[PDB]
Amino acid sequence: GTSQWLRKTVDSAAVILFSKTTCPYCKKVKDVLAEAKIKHATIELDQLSNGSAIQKCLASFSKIETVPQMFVRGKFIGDSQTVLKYYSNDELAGIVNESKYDYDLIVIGGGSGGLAAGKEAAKYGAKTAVLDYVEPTPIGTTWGLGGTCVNVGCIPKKLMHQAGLLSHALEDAEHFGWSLDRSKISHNWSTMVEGVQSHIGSLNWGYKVALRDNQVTYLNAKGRLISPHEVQITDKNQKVSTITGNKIILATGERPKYPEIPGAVEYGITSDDLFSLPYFPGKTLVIGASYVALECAGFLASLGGDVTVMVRSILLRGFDQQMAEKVGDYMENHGVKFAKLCVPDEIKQLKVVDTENNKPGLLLVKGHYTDGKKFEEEFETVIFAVGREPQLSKVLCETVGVKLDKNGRVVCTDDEQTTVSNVYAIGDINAGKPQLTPVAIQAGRYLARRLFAGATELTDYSNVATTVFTPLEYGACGLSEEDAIEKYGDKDIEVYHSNFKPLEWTVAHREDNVCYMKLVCRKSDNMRVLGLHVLGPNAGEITQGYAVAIKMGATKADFDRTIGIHPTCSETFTTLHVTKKSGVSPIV
Amino acid sequence: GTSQWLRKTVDSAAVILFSKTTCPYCKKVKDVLAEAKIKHATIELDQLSNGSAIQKCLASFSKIETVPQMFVRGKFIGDSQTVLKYYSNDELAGIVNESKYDYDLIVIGGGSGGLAAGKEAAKYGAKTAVLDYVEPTPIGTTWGLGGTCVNVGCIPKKLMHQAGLLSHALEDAEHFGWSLDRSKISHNWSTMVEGVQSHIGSLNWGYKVALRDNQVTYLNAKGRLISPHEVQITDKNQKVSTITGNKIILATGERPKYPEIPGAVEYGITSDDLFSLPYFPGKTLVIGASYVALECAGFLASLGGDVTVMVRSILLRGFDQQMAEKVGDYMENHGVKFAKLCVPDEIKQLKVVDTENNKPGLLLVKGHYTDGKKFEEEFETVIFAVGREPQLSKVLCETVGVKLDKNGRVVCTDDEQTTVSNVYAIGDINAGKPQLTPVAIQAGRYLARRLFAGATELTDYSNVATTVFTPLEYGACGLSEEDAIEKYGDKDIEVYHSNFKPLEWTVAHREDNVCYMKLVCRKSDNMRVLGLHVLGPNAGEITQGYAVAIKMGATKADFDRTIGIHPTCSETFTTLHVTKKSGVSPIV
Ligand SMILES: Cc1cc2nc3c(=O)[nH]c(=O)nc-3n(C[C@H](O)[C@H](O)[C@H](O)COP(=O)(O)OP(=O)(O)OC[C@H]3O[C@@H](n4cnc5c(N)ncnc54)[C@H](O)[C@@H]3O)c2cc1C
Ligand SMILES: Cc1cc2nc3c(=O)[nH]c(=O)nc-3n(C[C@H](O)[C@H](O)[C@H](O)COP(=O)(O)OP(=O)(O)OC[C@H]3O[C@@H](n4cnc5c(N)ncnc54)[C@H](O)[C@@H]3O)c2cc1C
Ligand SMILES: CN1CCC[C@@H](OC(=O)c2ccco2)C1
Ligand SMILES: CN1CCC[C@@H](OC(=O)c2ccco2)C1
Repeated sequence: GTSQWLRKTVDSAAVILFSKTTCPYCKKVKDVLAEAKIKHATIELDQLSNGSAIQKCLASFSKIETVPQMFVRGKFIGDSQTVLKYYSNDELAGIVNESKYDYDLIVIGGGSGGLAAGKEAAKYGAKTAVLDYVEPTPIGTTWGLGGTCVNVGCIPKKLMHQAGLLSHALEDAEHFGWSLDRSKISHNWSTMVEGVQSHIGSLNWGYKVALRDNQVTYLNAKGRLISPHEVQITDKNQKVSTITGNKIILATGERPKYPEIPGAVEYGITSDDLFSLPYFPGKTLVIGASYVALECAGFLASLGGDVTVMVRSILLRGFDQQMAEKVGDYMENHGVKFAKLCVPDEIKQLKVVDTENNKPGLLLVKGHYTDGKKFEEEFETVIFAVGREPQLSKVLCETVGVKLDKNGRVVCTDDEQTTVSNVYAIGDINAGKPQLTPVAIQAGRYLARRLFAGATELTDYSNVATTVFTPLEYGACGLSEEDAIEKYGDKDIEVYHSNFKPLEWTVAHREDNVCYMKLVCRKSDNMRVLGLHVLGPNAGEITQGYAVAIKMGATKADFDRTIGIHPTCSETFTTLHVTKKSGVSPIV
Repeated sequence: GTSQWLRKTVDSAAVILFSKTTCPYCKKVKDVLAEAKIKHATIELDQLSNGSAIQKCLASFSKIETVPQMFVRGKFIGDSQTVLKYYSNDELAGIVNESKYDYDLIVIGGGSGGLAAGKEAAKYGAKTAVLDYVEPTPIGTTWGLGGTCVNVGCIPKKLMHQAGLLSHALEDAEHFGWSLDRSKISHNWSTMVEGVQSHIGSLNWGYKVALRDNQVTYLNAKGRLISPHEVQITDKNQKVSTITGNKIILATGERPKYPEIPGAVEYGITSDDLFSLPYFPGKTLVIGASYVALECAGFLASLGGDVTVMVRSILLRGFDQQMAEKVGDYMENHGVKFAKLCVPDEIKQLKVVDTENNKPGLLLVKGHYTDGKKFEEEFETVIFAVGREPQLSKVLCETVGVKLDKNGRVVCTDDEQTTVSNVYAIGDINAGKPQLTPVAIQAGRYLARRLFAGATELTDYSNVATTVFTPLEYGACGLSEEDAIEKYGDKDIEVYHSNFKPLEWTVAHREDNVCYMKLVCRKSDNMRVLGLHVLGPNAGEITQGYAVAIKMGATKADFDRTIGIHPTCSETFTTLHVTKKSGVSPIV
């Protein structure tokens, strides 16, 4: 058991010191390593319980049983006297840079997961390269380092959501005594984009600074894995070369899909293009019904747009469907139009985009309803939000041996290892895992620790909480209600639920029984909380804290015995009592 | 064990049915009680662990071992046939209504805890009276049913806090693209107060309707306990009379204190007066430094007031003083002025309140600083927030025998019982317990269930979470840092902390390193989270969820292994890593 850990640790670590906090000879080596700017991992044997068997098992590698012991890339380097001899002889530098490979680690993809993994491995002395390239979109849109969330996802999405929310704040202000008149105030699209892009640029710059400050090589080039240790790179001048690394981490993400209909690629856009568009979209058609589609439609409507969503079948496929419909109902009652059970057939161009005067074009959209009836309407912009997909054929020579699943995602063990023993995958291309930025970051940090510092902790991908940032927000953690019933039967499931009204909505004259929350519990397991759900303001701040208690196995009684904070929306979870089986109304 | 529960339950319950879900003879009796519109508790014996030993023990009262059995106020009434004999002969009404006292329960005080206890008791068949009266303030202010939170506390305070927050929304909206000019917008105090009071009056009426629809007798009168079972009441014409009850719950709350200085009562106001004041206070002095004082000073400045706070020693005594100082630093930097280490000596009247044209008066305030230097300045309004106290000499005849503590609060056991065996106390007047509305509500509901439905659950008063609703809010659960150090020793305590910036603050150009959070952990107990602290927006909604995880014994590892929701402020708790012992900066 313990011997197989020591072997794995010694072989992949780049520079590692085995040590004890009590021994001063270890401090003499530590101090020498610090002075020479030699980054390394350290393992203090007098802090692990099996540390006396580890000191014994070390002798299998060094033929000695004492500390300190310094290793470099699987080879024992020496004890106290031997390291000092190399220092004063000007030999230690070339020792610690001895490698069969150019890099200890090559990361392909400069996004949420890739940046996190690369920064963490460098902290333990691993020589690291991070590659990032942004394939432009069909109209040419491109952006800087940091990946999808930073440039064309969570960060600009939530900023624009926030600009939408501020419209209600101006409305509410009057009722609380302020003198403004909401009807006389308008929104400037390009002023908001300039402010959003300014912040994104400060994030691009910050990431390049952090890689320099960590000694990570940043190459703005497209990477391709041609053999288990060989990565082929193409740069901005189309110049091609090959670099080698010991461990490879794949982290290249996904890009938006287009439907195979005429005019879609030529005349539509995606979210990739939306967050830096020079003109207001104007009258917009959003095709799709994911959170991307609903979040985008939602804030375009609050910013004054004329917005329609085309729904093939259901909203928010994969989420609790009772919550999904309430999410949709609220949008439909607050200025978002819906074309239900409908799909597009072609986009025709009526007006080219006025690039000079900074205006959108004009398009004719044709489709049909599921009963055969026809759809025909004019829009200035057409946004496709019909899913996302990787394209690993552009990253992975097929002869390398990395297995993929049916959707083109990498099949991994629970320690992120692919079918090639030294190649790993993280983030959105890791098959079957939630596609979320906090997940990618955690997965990448923990893997760096396992590869280069002897760590053993795995990433836990179960019960990861979400928030859909629609005009009225929706936060969730755990199973949907229909999933829980499917898994245990209707008779073993109890559901406590209630409406509520945020106190901020009283004086502003907003709806009495629209916000809603529920807890889905398992009778036979002590009324364990299988899933939590809440529709309301600040739904992400509400939900997050509860994810810790769900991780710990919380029950209805744990909620019951905790006291609420008053006045908040979230305290409603601490006094829930109406069950669905009771048939009692949940209104307040 | 079991017998002593059954003796207490039968002796205390008003109407209680010992039943089974399987035996249809019980459904026969339940229907009779439903149609006869008779409310009662029910102890289904097939759904309890030792439900088969209770059945055998029930024969000590009835001499039968079978089910159903119905009791009224300790007396056994009959089985299936005997109860249907009383229903047929129309003898059932007078048998269920016969009591030694006027009521099964008299609640003195119609506030958070009192209204809660009463409505819950009447569910289980208790004949219940709720007394409430509002002693006017020195300048005559008065209000309706619901207690301190509803009328002069949490509810109007947070509403006015929200009007204050809306001023930053107006400022932010420009940077997000909206075309208003915050510089040209002003606030109307009396328009705000009308909105606030209209909501309050809708809650007064709501509570009265709820009491009627539960068959609870509501008397708008002053109650004095003169014997263990006798309450003397005085109505609006000072008509005295006496009613009697089996159980008595004291729940009369507190009122604001005044300092013993000339002019205070005459020319100052308190929070009791602030929330329905018919004129804007104008240039204001707030004397004190509790959460009441800081919350009020905070929203007055945001509404454009000229506000000064006079602090005797420290801000927010009893709270984590690092967080308190950050709270106050924020206020001092955003337009609240502080006069530090200073007390008042006298309030002189320069102008009487212009009650005609709706204008404040004018006062001169004289006081001195702690070194000896003098203070003298003119203000239009002076508000005292120097603590609150109960006045139980009004409520309680000393001959009855209810023991008070040195502060004037009621000494109770862990199930709220006073030193007189049938008299209980809940809420703020219960000595040593947290003075919070959700605590009073839970205590009152759980007690009603123990008195009249045979429940055993006690109220857990440990680790109750709070939120201070200052301009930048401060949420907390568990111990302060200085209290954990004192209890366990500096060497056993580790503190993880970090600054953060809300994403909403980036485009708005707000401060980078003002918001702040920390986890106070005990090393030797597995890094157990002793206390959580966060300063930032929506701090009540951030903190609430974590109160559950803390009740369940959460450790630092439980936080680490939970994944964040992105982008939120709350997710920063899931990746904390900078310790105070390390000396590394917590900036972002
Ligand atoms: C509109 C939108 C909103 C979202 N909102 C949220 C949200 O609120 N919360 C949340 O948790 N998640 C959100 N997501 C999802 C989130 O963006 C992803 O889960 C996350 O970015 C995945 O990170 P990653 O490292 O796996 O991939 P990425 O962040 O996409 O990084 C991969 C990077 O590698 C680059 N690359 C690709 N091929 C190569 C190659 N051959 N060589 C070099 N570099 C290459 C890509 O161009 C990219 O820069 C949103 C997504 C979208 C589209
Ligand atoms: C400005 C302010 C802000 C606050 N904000 C918050 C907050 O945000 N969150 C929070 O949790 N707590 C808050 N509190 C505290 C909270 O209001 C109290 O903890 C809570 O009201 C206590 O409830 P209670 O039932 O014990 O007493 P109360 O709610 O005060 O009810 C007692 C009632 O009994 C009446 N009464 C008194 N004597 C008699 C008598 N002899 N006969 C008949 N009736 C009588 C009183 O007039 C009153 O109606 C705040 C308090 C103040 C002053
Ligand atoms: C089950 N329903 C049938 C209609 C289509 C889809 O619902 C919507 O598209 C919707 C609801 C609110 C706003 O849009 C799923
Ligand atoms: C420890 N300090 C001493 C000065 C007085 C008191 O601090 C304040 O009164 C204060 C700080 C920010 C705004 O006000 C406690």
